[PDB]
Amino acid sequence: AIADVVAREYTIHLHKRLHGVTFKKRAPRAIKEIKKFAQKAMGTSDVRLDPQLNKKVWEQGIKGVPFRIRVRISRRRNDEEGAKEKLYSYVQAVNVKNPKGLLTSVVEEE
RNA sequence: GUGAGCCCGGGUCGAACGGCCUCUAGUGCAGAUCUUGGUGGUAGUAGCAAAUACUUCAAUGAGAACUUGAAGGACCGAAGUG
Repeated sequence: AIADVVAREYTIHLHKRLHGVTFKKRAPRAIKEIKKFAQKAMGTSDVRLDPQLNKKVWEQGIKGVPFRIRVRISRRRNDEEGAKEKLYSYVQAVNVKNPKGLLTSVVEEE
């Protein structure tokens, strides 16, 4: 029912995934948890993160990751020849007033 | 053949060698914490933990944590990691 090319906006609760993590590993673990979240959400093992998303994660240093973050995940087609996976996800940070109080929402294709 | 050993078959190989009687010796090894060389178990084991710390995209390439550019985060802190 859902096409291969599709974009949705999610709220990721990184606080419960980084609870108790070593301080020098909290932000790389946040990067890996975002990749794991995207793989679980879209079924794609190939996940690419926007550099502004990386800046948002690293905004307050190595141990100052935000508790919540609003992201847009876009499942797109891998058009390159000889690609192992036909689909991949691209994750971007979303400019919102407050990441709290938001539901998962389908981004309009237009 | 009591024995130290001797002889033959089969396989491998490529240029010399043996029996008998005498002559001759640097002539017979399991040890010497023996000498030289080679090889095991240990064992895919002990370990690869000082010097705060890495992350994202793109490129290159058969292959990229430890190549490069950009984007971030840090450290030396002028008796410096200049």
